[PDB]
Amino acid sequence: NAPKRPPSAFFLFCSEYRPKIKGEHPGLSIGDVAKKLGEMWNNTAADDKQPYEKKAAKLKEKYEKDIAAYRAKGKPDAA
Repeated sequence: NAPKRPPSAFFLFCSEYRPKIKGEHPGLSIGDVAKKLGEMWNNTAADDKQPYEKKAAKLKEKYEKDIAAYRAKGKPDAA
C-alpha cells in the first residue's frame, strides 16, 4: 500500500559513513554527523556516486510509478 520514499544515493552513503565519522565523533548527533555527510556526499568521490545512484535510483524509480498507480485509482474506480 502507499509506497514510502526509498534511498537517494546520499542515503546509502549516509549509512556507510555515519559510524566512521561518529567513530571519532561519539560527541555528535545524527543531526551534525548528518550535516557532515550532507556535504561530504556532494564533494564525495564522484565515481562512488555511480553505485549509490544506480541503487537509490532503481528503488525510488519503482516507487514513483507504483505510487502513481495507487493514486490514479481508489476512488473513481471506473477507469
